[PDB]
Amino acid sequence: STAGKVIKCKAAVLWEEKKPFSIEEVEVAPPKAHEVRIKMVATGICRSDDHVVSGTLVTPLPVIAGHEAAGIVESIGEGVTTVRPGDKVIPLFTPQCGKCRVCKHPEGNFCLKNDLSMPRGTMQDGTSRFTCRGKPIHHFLGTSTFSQYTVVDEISVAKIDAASPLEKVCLIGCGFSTGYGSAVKVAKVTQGSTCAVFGLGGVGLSVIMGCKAAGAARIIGVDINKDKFAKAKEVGATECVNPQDYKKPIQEVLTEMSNGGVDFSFEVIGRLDTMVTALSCCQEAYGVSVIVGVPPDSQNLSMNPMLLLSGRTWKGAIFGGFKSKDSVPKLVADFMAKKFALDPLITHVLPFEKINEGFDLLRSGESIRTILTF
Amino acid sequence: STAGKVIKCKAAVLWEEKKPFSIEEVEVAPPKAHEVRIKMVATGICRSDDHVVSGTLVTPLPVIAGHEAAGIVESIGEGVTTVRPGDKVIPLFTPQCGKCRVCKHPEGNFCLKNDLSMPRGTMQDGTSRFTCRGKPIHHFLGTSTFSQYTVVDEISVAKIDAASPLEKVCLIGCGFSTGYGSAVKVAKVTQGSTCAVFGLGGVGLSVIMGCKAAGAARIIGVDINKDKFAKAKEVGATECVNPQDYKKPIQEVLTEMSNGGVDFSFEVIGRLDTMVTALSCCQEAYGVSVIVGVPPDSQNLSMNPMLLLSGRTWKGAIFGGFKSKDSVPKLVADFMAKKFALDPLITHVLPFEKINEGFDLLRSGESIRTILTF
Ligand SMILES: NC(=O)c1ccc[n+]([C@@H]2O[C@H](COP(=O)([O-])OP(=O)(O)OC[C@H]3O[C@@H](n4cnc5c(N)ncnc54)[C@H](O)[C@@H]3O)[C@@H](O)[C@H]2O)c1
Ligand SMILES: NC(=O)c1ccc[n+]([C@@H]2O[C@H](COP(=O)([O-])OP(=O)(O)OC[C@H]3O[C@@H](n4cnc5c(N)ncnc54)[C@H](O)[C@@H]3O)[C@@H](O)[C@H]2O)c1
Repeated sequence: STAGKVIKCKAAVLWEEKKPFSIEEVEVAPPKAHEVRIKMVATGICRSDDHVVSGTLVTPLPVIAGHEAAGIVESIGEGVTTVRPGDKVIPLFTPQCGKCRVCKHPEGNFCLKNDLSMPRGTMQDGTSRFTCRGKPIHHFLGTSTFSQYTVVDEISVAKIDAASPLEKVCLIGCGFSTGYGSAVKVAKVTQGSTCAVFGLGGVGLSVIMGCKAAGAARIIGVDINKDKFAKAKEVGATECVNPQDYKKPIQEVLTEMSNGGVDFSFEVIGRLDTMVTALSCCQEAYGVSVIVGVPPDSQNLSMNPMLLLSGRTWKGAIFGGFKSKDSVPKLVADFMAKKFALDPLITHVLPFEKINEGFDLLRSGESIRTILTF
Repeated sequence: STAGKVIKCKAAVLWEEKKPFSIEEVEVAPPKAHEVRIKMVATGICRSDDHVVSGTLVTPLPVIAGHEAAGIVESIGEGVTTVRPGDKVIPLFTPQCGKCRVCKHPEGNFCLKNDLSMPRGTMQDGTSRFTCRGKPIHHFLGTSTFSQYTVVDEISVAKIDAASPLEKVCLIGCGFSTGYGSAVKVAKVTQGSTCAVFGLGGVGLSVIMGCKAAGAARIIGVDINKDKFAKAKEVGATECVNPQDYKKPIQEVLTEMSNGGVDFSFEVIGRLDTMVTALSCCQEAYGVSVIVGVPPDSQNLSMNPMLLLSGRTWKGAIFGGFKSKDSVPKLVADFMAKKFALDPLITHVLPFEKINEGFDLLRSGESIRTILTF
């Protein structure tokens, strides 16, 4: 038994930007009141974890990154009521405290307890559960899933089906739910509509799944890597375009293709210029454009407000608009009943020890999701 | 008798930017097929008319401006079926052709036959019905209401109640409908919400009327001219703030006052900086901001897309989102049935000959709407 004791285990520590992860021993403290210690089973490699390495997404270093994962509860702190030792669980990078104005709002999901807007890299109490080489190490979004064991606040974990396959449902912790919800919840795509999806990685493929589920007649995938097109078509794209093949800006191309602009567009990359292009390719009077990609830290975009004055709607969202703790168990149940597929997103499987190879695969263009197993 | 003949009458011509209007004789051609010639009875002075004078809003010069008006049909061209000589009518600066993809959409109103996006200053057939001192003169938004007589395309006129008071219902042609619709149709303000309204002229006052009719609990008016506050409170504002009274940026003040951000905000001025402030002051996870003011020609705003990623919605609209020809007669009928008031908007009534005095009243801060009577 390890309950009440420090655990020594392996983790992937990031000591410096623009360097490989270091796989080495860390010390993981036992959970305090209203905290949960989790044995990790599987974790996905998402572009947002890479953004921590590149300095795109700023959070304090040194850090244990990872936010898309699933595992098994090892122990619970005083007062925990919503999970027990042995339960299967998904960590929630967006918490659901249930008590703030956002949690109480029908449409709100970006709980005020989040660590994303002004990242601190701690537990809710302002302290760390991790030591490495005798030094404190920061958490990431209250999750820190690149470790054999992590500690999370109770508002940042959801219990899931005991029969769930953790090497697949790890993707419900971020990329699948984000893209799917961006289409069906945030945009509210309509039957018979025309959609344009910018970026065909794991998150953009999940947006396509949601647009198909909503009954779109046309789903136009957009990527500068034409090797992404075959899988985009398998999951529902009706056509794909590469901006580098055209002499005109792709907003003009897409306006022509859609006979005056698309109904719904999605930016699923993280670039200023494609956020403005995606806006402008939606129909000027009634179009909707959703920003999903994470922008470069502290950088502003330039746009003409006449794009909005004619009637366009521009919005963004975290985690597909889903209230996290309510939604994750229901999404897992839907997956168990075959309402959506996760296999199309999983291109590579590696042991956790080969994390750096998994990041190489993402950076080269060759992977969608690599799943790491502990 | 004038039917079929050229009419010589008085108009206010703008020969070049940054000059007073010239009140002098013009010649008005008879209506061609599918056109309507109107005897003007009353026209309002809107800030958009002033933006033509200042070069804020680019349209071809020389021009007959004016777009917020009411009059009586003098004659009709071949093929007109929707109005007849003697009818009371309002000019529609946004047409409703009924045949384009925007008119057929349930939520679109910015008809593709409009002359706002790329102004040419003519009738639909690409020609002008006006001459002055032997020179052709441009039309403005297919209306040109600063003239004793104008000619409009059939898609740019609506028939209204024969008993309506034209000196009041002229405001349904632009400023009332726009502000009121921006609240009740575009934002869809909810019962119990907190709203912030930037700019307390005729259009912003009409936004306040709409927020109050929608049941908002709190309506915060924002203006640098404190003389605007008393009337804003009479029509529904619960509090007013002047940015110049505060050491901190007003987005921070309004976030504090609303215990974390407002539900709905409206930019009703036309400035890049207040568009970004208005978006920022709405709650980051579920807030909605609507741009109503007309921006400076060709200028781009700068903003951080993280304002949208957290969950805000940003939109704009023309004419309050109302389909123009369907809506204008219904709004007149609703005024006749006492469903809303127009008198709070009207501070001055002058003969048409005093047009320049009316614009100097607007520019000095001393008026809301001046109504000019022919
Ligand atoms: N809003 C949220 O809650 C949330 C959650 C998930 C991920 N993210 C963000 O979503 C984005 C996508 O994540 P992912 O894991 O799918 O990433 P990814 O890198 O696998 O996919 C991005 C795709 O964009 C393409 N691309 C790059 N530059 C392009 C350009 N100029 N034009 C067109 N295509 C271009 C790439 O070739 C790639 O296929 C990232 O920015 C990530 O940080 C946001
Ligand atoms: N979208 C549409 O269809 C539509 C229709 C109506 C008019 N317009 C636009 O709406 C806007 C308002 O028109 P109006 O006739 O009510 O104008 P107005 O000038 O009477 O009112 C604008 C108000 O803004 C205030 N103001 C100016 N600068 C400010 C600042 N920096 N901060 C705070 N307050 C400030 C003024 O003191 C004034 O009371 C104009 O830009 C006009 O062109 C748009």
